[PDB]
Amino acid sequence: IEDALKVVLRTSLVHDGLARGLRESAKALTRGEGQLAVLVESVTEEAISKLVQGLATENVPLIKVADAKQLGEWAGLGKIDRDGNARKVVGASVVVVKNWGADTQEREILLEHFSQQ
RNA sequence: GGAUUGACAGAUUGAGAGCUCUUUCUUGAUUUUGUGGGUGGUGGUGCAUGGCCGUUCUUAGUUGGUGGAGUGAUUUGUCUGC
Ligand SMILES: [Mg+2]
Ligand SMILES: [Mg+2]
Ligand SMILES: [Mg+2]
Ligand SMILES: [Mg+2]
Ligand SMILES: [Mg+2]
Ligand SMILES: [Mg+2]
Repeated sequence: IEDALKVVLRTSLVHDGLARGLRESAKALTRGEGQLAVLVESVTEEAISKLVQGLATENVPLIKVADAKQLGEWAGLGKIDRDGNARKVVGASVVVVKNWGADTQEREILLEHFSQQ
């Protein structure tokens, strides 16, 4: 569901858990750091997503949310001073959650479900 | 899918300065380039100013209130003496 994703992104934004990008994401996945990964399939030439898959194959669970620009928007990359979006364009190709921070029950049931697949 | 940051080694440099280049690696929204604006300045103006000090002046000199004289600026009080 949509709720657990925003909850986990908030809990990793406040405690610096988001590997906002792909190089930091790749380094976190290579290390014992990246506990979750959200990436978009609407990526040109698709090789970055394939490389990410590989990173998660070796810290396993991944999420397949679309709308890269929207993904960055609700990923907290924006300063979002006003109520509405105050920046033209901002987005993230890959988001990696390292620090689980605060825990909510619905989100943990969701991550167990996505682990079960 | 990199605003950016930093650097081993060499050219360069006086430098063991990643100042600049060769290559590449690191770093994550603090930044970078433009506008407004702001700071910093033993920059200018002591002939824009404050404060302070110096000097006129180490002398004994100043001042206003009622009163008198002048239309008045001013004067007497602040003086002939000792
Ligand atoms: Mg100065
Ligand atoms: Mg100077
Ligand atoms: Mg003067
Ligand atoms: Mg005097
Ligand atoms: Mg009089
Ligand atoms: Mg007199």
